[PDB]
Amino acid sequence: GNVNFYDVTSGATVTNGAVSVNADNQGQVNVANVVAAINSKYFAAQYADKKLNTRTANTEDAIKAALKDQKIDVNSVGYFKAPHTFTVNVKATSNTSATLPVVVTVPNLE
Amino acid sequence: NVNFYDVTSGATVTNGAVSVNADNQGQVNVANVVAAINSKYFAAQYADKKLNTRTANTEDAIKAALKDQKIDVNSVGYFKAPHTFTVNVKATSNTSATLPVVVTVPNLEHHHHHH
Ligand SMILES: NC(=O)c1cccnc1
Repeated sequence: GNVNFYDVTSGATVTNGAVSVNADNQGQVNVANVVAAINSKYFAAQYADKKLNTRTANTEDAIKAALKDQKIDVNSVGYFKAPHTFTVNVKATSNTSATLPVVVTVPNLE
Repeated sequence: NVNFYDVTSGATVTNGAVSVNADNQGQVNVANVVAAINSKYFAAQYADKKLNTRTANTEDAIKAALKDQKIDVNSVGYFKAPHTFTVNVKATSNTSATLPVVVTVPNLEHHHHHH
C-alpha cells in the first residue's frame, strides 16, 4: 500500500541511500548527473497484488533544495560548485509518501 | 535469483511460518496447508523494477515433509497432525530457491495459557 524505495539492481527495500558523483577538474557538477546517479541506483514503487507499480520521485527538485539549504546556487543549465557531501531527501508520493535520504559524495575535490 | 516474498507486504522472506488448525479428531488436510502457505508466500524473479512470479511445488513439498516424518496421508489428503514440522517449498528459475516453512498445529500444543 505504502510507497517504498528499492535498490534498482536487487529489488531490496531501502531506507537510506548513497551515491558518488565525480566533479570536473574545476570542482563543478551538474544536477542532471546527480539525478542520473540517484535514479539509476534507487526507485520508488507501490507494492500490491504481487506487483511493483513504479512511482516518479522528485529527484531534481530534491537536489536543488538540498544544495540551496547548504547555500549553494545552481545556474539555469544545472551547474554548481560541489561540496564534499550533501544529503538529498528524495520523495515519491502514493496514489491511494516515502522519503529516501540519499547521501551524495563528491570524492575528487582538490 | 528466485526469491520468496510475503504476498501482502512484498517483503523478501528467508524462513516462513504458518499455523493450521486440526479438526476434532486431530486430523489436518494437506489442502489446508497448501492454502495457508500459498496465500501468505509467493516466489518471483526480480528484474528491471518488475516481479515475475514463479510456481512453487507446495503440495509435493508438504507430502515429502510428511513422508520424512513417517506420517501417512490418506487418499483424500488427511493426516494425523504432529505438533510442528518444516516444509521446504521450492520454486524454479527460468534464467532456484527454497523457502523453509514451519507449520504448527496449535490445537495440539502440550503447553497453553488456557485452562
Ligand atoms: N554509489 C553510486 O554512486 C552508484 C550509482 C549508481 C549505481 N550504482 C552505484
